[PDB]
Amino acid sequence: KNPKSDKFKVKRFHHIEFWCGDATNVARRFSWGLGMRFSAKSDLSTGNMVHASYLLTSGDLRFLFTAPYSPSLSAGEIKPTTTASIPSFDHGSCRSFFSSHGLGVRAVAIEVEDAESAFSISVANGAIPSSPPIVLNEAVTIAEVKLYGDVVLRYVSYKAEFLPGFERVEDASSFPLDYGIRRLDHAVGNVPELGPALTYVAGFTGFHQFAEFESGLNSAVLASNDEMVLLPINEPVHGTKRKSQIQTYLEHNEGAGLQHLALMSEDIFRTLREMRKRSSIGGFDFMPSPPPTYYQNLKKRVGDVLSDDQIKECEELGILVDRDDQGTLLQIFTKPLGDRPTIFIEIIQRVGCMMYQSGGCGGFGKGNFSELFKSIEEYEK
Amino acid sequence: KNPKSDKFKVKRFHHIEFWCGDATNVARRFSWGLGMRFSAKSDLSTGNMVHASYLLTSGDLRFLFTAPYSPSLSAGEIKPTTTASIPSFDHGSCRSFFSSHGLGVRAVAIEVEDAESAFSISVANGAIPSSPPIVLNEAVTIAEVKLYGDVVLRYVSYKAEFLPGFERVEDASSFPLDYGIRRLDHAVGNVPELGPALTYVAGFTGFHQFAEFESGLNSAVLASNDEMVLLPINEPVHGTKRKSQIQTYLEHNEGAGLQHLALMSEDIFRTLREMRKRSSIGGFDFMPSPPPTYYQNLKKRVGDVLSDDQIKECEELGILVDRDDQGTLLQIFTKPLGDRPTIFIEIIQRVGCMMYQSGGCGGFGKGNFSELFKSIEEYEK
Ligand SMILES: Cc1nn(C)c(O)c1C(=O)c1ccc2c(c1C)c(=O)n(-c1cncc(Cl)c1)c(=O)n2C
Ligand SMILES: Cc1nn(C)c(O)c1C(=O)c1ccc2c(c1C)c(=O)n(-c1cncc(Cl)c1)c(=O)n2C
Ligand SMILES: [Co+2]
Ligand SMILES: [Co+2]
Repeated sequence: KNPKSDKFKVKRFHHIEFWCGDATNVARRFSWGLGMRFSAKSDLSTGNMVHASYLLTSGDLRFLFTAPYSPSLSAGEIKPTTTASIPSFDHGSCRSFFSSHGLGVRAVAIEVEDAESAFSISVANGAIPSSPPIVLNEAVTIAEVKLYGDVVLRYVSYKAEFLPGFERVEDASSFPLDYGIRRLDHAVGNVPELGPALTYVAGFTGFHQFAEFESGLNSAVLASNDEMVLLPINEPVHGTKRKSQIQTYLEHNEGAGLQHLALMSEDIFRTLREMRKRSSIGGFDFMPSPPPTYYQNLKKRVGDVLSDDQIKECEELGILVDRDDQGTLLQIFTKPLGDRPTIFIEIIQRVGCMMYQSGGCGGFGKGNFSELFKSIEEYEK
Repeated sequence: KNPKSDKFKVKRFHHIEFWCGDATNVARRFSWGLGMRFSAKSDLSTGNMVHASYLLTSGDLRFLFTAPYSPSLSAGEIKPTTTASIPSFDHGSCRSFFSSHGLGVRAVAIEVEDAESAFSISVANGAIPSSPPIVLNEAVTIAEVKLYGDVVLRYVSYKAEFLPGFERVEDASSFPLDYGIRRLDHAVGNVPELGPALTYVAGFTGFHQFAEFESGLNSAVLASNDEMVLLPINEPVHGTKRKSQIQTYLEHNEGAGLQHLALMSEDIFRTLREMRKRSSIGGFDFMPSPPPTYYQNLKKRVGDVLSDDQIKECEELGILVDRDDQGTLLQIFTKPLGDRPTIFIEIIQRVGCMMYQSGGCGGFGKGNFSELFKSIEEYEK
């Protein structure tokens, strides 16, 4: 059931902004590790005396990495005279965020028809304002409201390349890496209590609950009208034998925040070969692989969608497979992206639900919990 | 002239510690960019609830990258009960350093015979104490005194692998990269006034002035008895046509600090080929190459030490060459390692002064200033 109750017109995920202490090093690590090209910059070389911001792209996926310069460089400026290319940036806010959470997502940015209207309607409907609508070079409007913890939902709209004040990077310094990643599929937040977070966010967006089908979580997925913008939220399940990873997140993150980014690949086998090649030479590590009994059981579960060659190719790369009533999902998870056991990345590919492909096709892999438990028992035997 | 006036017994450079906000990402970038292997860790997985520290090694070169966890993880501990593997670490100090300077060197660590005696003698002779001598697992003693700005000189001594509490890393996650870098040759600080910084540091160490032969600096090199520990210091030359890069450093760094690390390569041609291969895929960028007139002039300057093939091979990689009265120096400089125009790395190789090779052989390349100026004029013509 899809009531299509969006309170304003939402298009797609536009970008994800990380707040760091040094944007250069994080960005270069991510670029090599995920096969994303350097495509735009806003920094000292472009006249920005406030923050350094570097954009990585792969397909439609846009990762923005931002860090503050010394406030002394811009002590003379006022908001009307600022050289910051992202007007919502605040030195104090950024340093506070990073010292409290470490490396993490500050903004989930969705493109809308009218950022000003989206902000006004949102705030009219309970959204806590974070940064008012600002019009950039009469071309782009940006606005921000609080999402959960210190994460904001950022509205972007275009009258008619990233943002004004960003320069395209010299493609001597722009190597065309690409491991097949194409777009952001979903972005997941961890909160201490799911109910009030859902009510708040659904309240100001009109996003509806996406239909789902002893893991440590309860969760729910908010979706836009066409279900291309997907914003799941988890809370911990306490009192279990094994400690909830959601709770472990909240402890090490100092509260609520974004837990994982799921990036869609057009060829998850090529992506995972390319990423695993680089795990120990600057890239990303992956979750420990499941026991081969897991692979000795998915011919009986998806043997009509994957050949015996492809299911074995899943066993090399450590891919998990799950199935809705309408589609199939291939997925794998990185180890945490930074020092703390907080944010991580998920690579996914969806098979089915062709009309274009409809969003959420195959679900989000919650079935792999009991399947991995089951498999672990059978591998012990 | 070498008076050999060391007030205590100094052996060699032991390690360089960077203070960052996320040690994982900086360390992985450096590892890939410089060809350094991951060799030890101290973090949550080893019981350290205070800081994450990751050691990279290449030959004798040791880079340590450290970042703070949330203070909440160790709120119950006291210094006697600490799980920190580096007892001098302080959450507040580290966050303050990084927000003030950004990514940068916190400690220049030299190995001594007796860290306790070196600290006592140093403080007796004017050194500002930073962290008293602490004995680690009855095996290693560490002590710290202020060097300049927020940089400390760290004394390490061993009774008889990095430090207690560090674990060797699983060499599944330890890929044996190596681009030829072998040891730290010198470590250079920028200060607003050279005189008082020299007097202070020479005052408590007994290090002597290393004999040297419109650049924006005045400098001087302090050296230990065998001149293997080399600690140059610069100050800006003001009032010039072109603004002093030392002054630009002090502005963007918020004061004094370490300016560059010079790393010795056993094959600077292989190192520079390997590093330049990776510049645009996660590694380090290099200074813009000098005009070919520079290369059309060094046959007349070092044509007796480098063949015509090797001097052309210098022209590909952008290597600079300078000459003392006793040796020859090959050198090149990276662009700054992080967001700010502050710290950078120098790769060098020295040719001559064989007895082992004596330190400082060939100098530090100050002659390349007027040679580059001259060359630039001749290339205009
Ligand atoms: C759930 C969920 N709901 N929504 C809306 C999503 O997008 C998701 C997921 O992506 C998803 C799906 C299956 C997973 C995991 C995740 C994050 C996961 O994290 N782990 C896990 C790995 N290592 C240590 C621990 Cl404690 C747990 C698993 O085993 N499975 C099977
Ligand atoms: C000097 C010095 N003294 N001691 C003790 C040392 O170790 C050094 C050096 O290493 C050294 C030697 C030659 C250099 C440079 C450096 C750091 C340098 O930085 N630059 C430069 C590059 N790009 C922009 C600007 Cl403004 C300046 C140059 O041109 N030359 C020729
Ligand atoms: Co997911
Ligand atoms: Co030097």
